[PDB]
Amino acid sequence: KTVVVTTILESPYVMMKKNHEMLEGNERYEGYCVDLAAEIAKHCGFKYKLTIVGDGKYGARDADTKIWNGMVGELVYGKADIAIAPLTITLVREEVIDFSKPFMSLGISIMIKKVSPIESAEDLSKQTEIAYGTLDSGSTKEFFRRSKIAVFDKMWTYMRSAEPSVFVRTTAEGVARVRKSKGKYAYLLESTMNEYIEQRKPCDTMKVGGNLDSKGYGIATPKGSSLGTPVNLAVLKLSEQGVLDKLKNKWWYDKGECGA
Amino acid sequence: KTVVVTTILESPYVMMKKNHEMLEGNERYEGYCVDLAAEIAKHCGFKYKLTIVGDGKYGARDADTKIWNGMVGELVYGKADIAIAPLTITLVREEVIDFSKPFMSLGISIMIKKPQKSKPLTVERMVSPIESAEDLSKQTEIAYGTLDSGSTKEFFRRSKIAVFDKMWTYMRSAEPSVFVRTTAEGVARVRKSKGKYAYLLESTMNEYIEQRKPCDTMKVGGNLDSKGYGIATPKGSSLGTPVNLAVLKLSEQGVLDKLKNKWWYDKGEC
Amino acid sequence: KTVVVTTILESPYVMMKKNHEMLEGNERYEGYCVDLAAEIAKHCGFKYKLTIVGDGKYGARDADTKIWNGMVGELVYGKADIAIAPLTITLVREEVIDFSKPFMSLGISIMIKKPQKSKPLTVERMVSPIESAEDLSKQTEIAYGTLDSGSTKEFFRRSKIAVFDKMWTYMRSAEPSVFVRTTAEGVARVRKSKGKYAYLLESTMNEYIEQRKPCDTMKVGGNLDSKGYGIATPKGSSLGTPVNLAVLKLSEQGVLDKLKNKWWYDKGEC
Amino acid sequence: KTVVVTTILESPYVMMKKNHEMLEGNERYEGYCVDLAAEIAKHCGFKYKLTIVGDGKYGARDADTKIWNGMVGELVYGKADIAIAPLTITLVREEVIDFSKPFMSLGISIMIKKVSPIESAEDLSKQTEIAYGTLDSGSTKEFFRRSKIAVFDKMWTYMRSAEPSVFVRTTAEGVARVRKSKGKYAYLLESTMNEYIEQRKPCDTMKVGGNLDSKGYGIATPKGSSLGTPVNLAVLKLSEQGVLDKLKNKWWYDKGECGA
Ligand SMILES: NS(=O)(=O)c1cc2c(cc1Cl)N[C@H]([C@H]1C[C@H]3C=C[C@@H]1C3)NS2(=O)=O
Ligand SMILES: NS(=O)(=O)c1cc2c(cc1Cl)N[C@H]([C@H]1C[C@H]3C=C[C@@H]1C3)NS2(=O)=O
Ligand SMILES: NS(=O)(=O)c1cc2c(cc1Cl)N[C@H]([C@H]1C[C@H]3C=C[C@@H]1C3)NS2(=O)=O
Ligand SMILES: NS(=O)(=O)c1cc2c(cc1Cl)N[C@H]([C@H]1C[C@H]3C=C[C@@H]1C3)NS2(=O)=O
Ligand SMILES: N[C@@H](CCC(=O)O)C(=O)O
Ligand SMILES: N[C@@H](CCC(=O)O)C(=O)O
Ligand SMILES: N[C@@H](CCC(=O)O)C(=O)O
Ligand SMILES: N[C@@H](CCC(=O)O)C(=O)O
Repeated sequence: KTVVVTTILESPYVMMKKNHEMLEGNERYEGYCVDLAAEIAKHCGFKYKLTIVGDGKYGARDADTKIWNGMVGELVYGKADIAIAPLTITLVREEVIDFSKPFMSLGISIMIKKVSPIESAEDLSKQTEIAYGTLDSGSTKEFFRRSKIAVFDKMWTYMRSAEPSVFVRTTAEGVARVRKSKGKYAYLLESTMNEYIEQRKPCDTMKVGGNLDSKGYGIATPKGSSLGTPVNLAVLKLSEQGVLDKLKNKWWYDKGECGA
Repeated sequence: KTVVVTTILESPYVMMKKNHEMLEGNERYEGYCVDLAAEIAKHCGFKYKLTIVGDGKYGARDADTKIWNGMVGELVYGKADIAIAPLTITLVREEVIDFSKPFMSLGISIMIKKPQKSKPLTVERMVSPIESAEDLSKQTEIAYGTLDSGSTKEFFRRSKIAVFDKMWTYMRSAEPSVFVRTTAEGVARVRKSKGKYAYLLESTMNEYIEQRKPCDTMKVGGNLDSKGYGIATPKGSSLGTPVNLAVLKLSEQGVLDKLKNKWWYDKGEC
Repeated sequence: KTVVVTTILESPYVMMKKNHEMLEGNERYEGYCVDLAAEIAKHCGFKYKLTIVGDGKYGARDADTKIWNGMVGELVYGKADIAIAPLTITLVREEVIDFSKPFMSLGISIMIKKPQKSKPLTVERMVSPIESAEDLSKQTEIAYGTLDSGSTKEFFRRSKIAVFDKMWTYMRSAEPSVFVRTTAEGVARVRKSKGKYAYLLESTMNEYIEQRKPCDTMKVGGNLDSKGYGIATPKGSSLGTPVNLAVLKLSEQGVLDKLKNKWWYDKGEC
Repeated sequence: KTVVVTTILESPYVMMKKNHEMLEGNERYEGYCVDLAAEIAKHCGFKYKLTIVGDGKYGARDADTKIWNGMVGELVYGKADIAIAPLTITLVREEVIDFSKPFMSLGISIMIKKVSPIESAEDLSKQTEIAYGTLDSGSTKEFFRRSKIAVFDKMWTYMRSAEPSVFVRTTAEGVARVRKSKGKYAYLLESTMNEYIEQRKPCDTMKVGGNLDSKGYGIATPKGSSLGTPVNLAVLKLSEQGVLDKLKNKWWYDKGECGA
C-alpha cells in the first residue's frame, strides 16, 4: 500500500525542481523535507507518494467553523496518512493530530531590511512608527492570539487592529513586501526561514533581536494512526546518527550564496 | 493517590535549601525542576512527593546483564510514576519509557579551565588550547571524559562519526579513568586539574557553572549535537498525555522561559 | 448610591479614546486619573460615573464676586462628590474643600520652544536664551504667561518674592494677553511663536509634552516651587478619610509610581 | 497653656546648639525643625516648649503587644500635643495619628563608600557580597516589611535573616558603621539625610542610584486634636510663601562644608 504524504512548498524544505516539467514521481521534488521523507520511508520500510496541499497553508481553526485547513485538515479528515513539513508543534494541534519529536528547533524572529533602532520585540511594541506583520493560518498569529504576557497582548492588539491588512498570504510574499517597503515594514517569521532568507542572495534583509519563544517542527500523523511510533523512532534515530544536522547543513549552509 | 516523582540532585535543577535541616517534605528542595513539578501538578491534579534516586544515576544499561539502572531503570520497574528531571531524550530510552515534548533544549559541550590573559599595545586577549571537538581528539596533552551512566557516554559509544569514534576510542582505553561519577566531580576535576582535563557535559549545566563564582571555567566551541530534556513516564501510563499537554501549555505561556531566566541568568555573577 | 467623579480632559491624565464615538459610560476615557479612580473605587467600594467639568477650568475664586468656578467650584456647590484629577493643593482651596495626601509631586516649570543645535571641533551644542526665572523676568524679548484660572496664576498673583512679583507685574499688564485657556493651547502658542513665548506650567505636563512627538519643546531650569496633586472632596464629607487611606495605600503599594512610569516613560517617542 | 512639642535629635532638623549647657528653654535648640516649630507657633499663636523624646524612636508597633514607641507613642498616649520632626507619613501611622500636609519631600536612597557596582536596587539586591541595613524602628524597615513587590520582598528576606544584626539603633551609628566598613556596608536611609550627610565634611560617603519610592515628612497630632487644622493651614501657608524652601536651603546648602 502507498502512503500519501502532504507537504507545503517551503524553502529550503520542499522546492520545485528546475527541470520539474520533464520530471515525474518523487524525483520531481527536492529539499530538506523530501530527503526527510525518503529517510523516513527507508527506515520504516514503506512506499510513499509526495503530494502538495491544495491550499498553501499549514493549518488553523477557522472563525466559528471548527474546520481545519492546510496539512492539519488533510491529516484530520483522512485525506492524508502523514505530513513531513515545517509544521510547528502547538497545543491546539497535538489535541487533534499526533506529533513526533521535534526534528528542528526554531523560534519567533523579526526580519528587517537593511544603528539598529529596533532591537528586541519590546522596543518594537513600544514604537509604532514601523508596521509589522505575520503569516495567515500558521503558528505565529496563533501564538500571538492566545498569549497571556501583557507585552505580547499589546502586540496582538496592534496586529488585529491594523489598517490595511498586514497578514500576508505566503512567506515569500512577506519577504517581497519587506524588500520593497524600504525598511518601513517588518515581518515576523520563524528562525529557520529567517536565516535561510537573510543568508541567501541578495542578502538585503537581516534578523534583529533574538527568539521570542522556543518551538520545533514535528512529523504529524493522524490521531490514532499506527505510523506515529515508527516515525517518532525514525526521527530519534536520525537525530542520534546526526543525519538531521547534515541535512540542515546541506540545505542551509553548504551553498552559502553570500559573503559571510 | 500520591505519585512518587523520581528526580536527581543537580543544580540549578534540584538543590537543597539553605535551611533544609529543619525543613521537611517538598520544601526541602529548590530550583528549576521543583517549580516544573509544581506547574505539572497544578495543570493536572495529583499529589506528588519529591524523591531522589538512591544510586544518583541518570540511566543506562549494565554490563552483560541487560538491566536498566538509575532513573530510567527505577521508572521501568515501577518504583516511580513520573520523572520530572533533566532526563535526556534518546533512542534507547524511548523504546522502554515514554518521553514528553522537550521542555528545554541542550547540546553536548566542552568545559575547560579558563586560561589566563595573554598580556603581551595594552590589550588582554583570551587564548585557549582547545577550540573544537576535532582538535581535542587530535591533541593528546589534554585529557577529556564524560559522565558515566549518562546520555553523553551512550552517545559517544554508538557514534559513527570519525571524530566522535576516535574520541570514544581514546576515552574507553584511557588510563587513569576519565569518566566521573557526578557532574560536580567532573567540574572539580576541571577546576583543579591545572587545565589538563576537559569535561564533556550538557550545555545548560556548563553555562550555569560558567555564570557563577568563582567562574574559573569556560565553554569552548559550539554544541556537539542537539538534544532536549523530556519528562519520562512508563509505557502505557495514564500520565503520559496529560503531562505532554502540560509541557506544551507551559511552553506556550513562556513559564519555561521565565523559569530558565530566573534560575540561570538572574542569579548570575562575574 | 452612585457618586459622580469630576475630571479634566488633560493628557496623560484623562484622554479621549480613539473609539469613543460609539462608547457609552466610563470606557470613553483613558490615561492616569481614570485608573487612579478605578483603584480608589476598588479600595472603597462605590459606583462612579466619570464627568468632565463644564467650563474646563481647574478652579479659582472670582474677585468682587466670591464665587468659585471650575472643578473646585462645582465641588463646593454640591454638584460633585469627588474630584479625582490633577488638582493642585493650595492654601485657598483647602479652606473650602478637603484635600488628600498628594499622589504625585509637581513643580512650576518653564516651557520654551526647543532651539536649533549650534554648528561649532564638530560638536553640536544646545544654547537656550532662558535658563531660569530671574533672567526670564529680567529679559523682555520673550513673552511668558500661565494658564487662566489655574494654580500657577494664583501662585504668581499672591507671590511676595521679588522675581515672582516682577513676573506677575509683567503678566498682569501685557498686550496682547499672555494667559491661556488650556494647556494644549499654550503649548501650541509656544510651538508657533518661533521661540518668542515661554509657557509657565506644571513639571509633569511639561515633561510629558517634551517626551512625546514632535519633540519640539524643551524645559529650561528647575521647578519654581514644590507642590502636589490631591484628590479633592467637599468640606465635611464622609469620603475624605477613606480616600486618604486609599491614596496612602496606593502610594505604599507602588501603584502610583508604576502608573506614572507606564503613562509617562513607557511611551517615549523621542 | 503650654503646648508640649516632641522631637528627635536629628541633623539638620534638631541640634543641641554648641554650648547648650549654658542655655535653657527653647534657646538651647537649633535646626530646621526648631525654626519650623517657631513659625508654627507664630502662625497659630500658642506658647510651646521643645522636648526631646526619651527614646530615640520614630515610631513602630512592638512584638505582638500593640504598643507605640517614641514620638508616635508620645502622641497617642497623651504625652505630647504635637510632634515637629522628620516623621515619615505612613499608612499605618495615619490610622492612629493625624498627619498634616508634607512639608518636605523625600524617598528611600542608598548611601555607600566613595561607576558604582550596585547603583540600582535590583543589582544591590542581587549582589550579596555587600551587606545592607536600615534604621531600627523607623519607616524604611516598615516599608520593606509590607512590600508585596518581588524584588523588595527578596531584599526584606535578606534583611530579616542577617547575621549579625544589620539594623542600627541610630542613623548616626549607621553612618559610623558605613564609615568603618571599607565599603563592605550599605545604608538604606532617606534622601534628605543622605544628601545632608554627603554634603558635609569629610565627604567620604556618597549616594548612589535613584529613589525607591516617594514619601514625605508630616507634622503629627493626636487623633481628634483641635490643632491639626491650624498646623495644616500653617504648613500650606509656609509652603506657598516659600519659607520651607528657604529653610531647607539654609540648613542643607547655605553652609556647605564639603568640596563640591
Ligand atoms: N540543529 S537542528 O535545528 O537541525 C536540530 C534540532 C533538534 C534535533 C536535531 C537537529 Cl539536527 N533533535 C531533537 C530531538 C531529539 C531528541 C531530543 C529532542 C528531540 C528528541 N529536537 S531538536 O532540539 O529540535
Ligand atoms: N529557551 S529554553 O531552552 O528554556 C526552551 C526550549 C524548548 C521549549 C521551551 C523553552 Cl523555554 N519548548 C519546545 C517544545 C514545544 C513545542 C515545540 C517543540 C517542543 C514541543 N522544546 S524546546 O525547543 O527544547
Ligand atoms: N514619583 S511620584 O511623583 O509619581 C509620587 C509622589 C508622591 C507620592 C507617590 C508618588 Cl509615586 N506619595 C506622597 C504621599 C504619600 C505619603 C507620604 C507623602 C505623601 C503621604 N506624596 S508625593 O511625594 O507627591
Ligand atoms: N523642596 S522641599 O523638599 O523643602 C518641599 C517639599 C514640599 C513642599 C514644600 C517644600 Cl519647600 N510643600 C508640599 C505641600 C504643599 C501643598 C502641596 C503639597 C503639600 C500641600 N509638600 S512637599 O511637595 O513634600
Ligand atoms: N511552520 C509554521 C509556519 C507559520 C509561520 O510562518 O509563522 C506552521 O506550521 O505554523
Ligand atoms: N542529562 C544527561 C546526563 C548528563 C550527561 O550524560 O552528561 C541524561 O539525562 O542522561
Ligand atoms: N494643575 C493646576 C492647573 C494648571 C496650571 O495652573 O498650570 C491646578 O490644579 O490648579
Ligand atoms: N524618619 C523615618 C525613619 C528614618 C528611616 O526610616 O530611615 C520615620 O519617621 O519613621
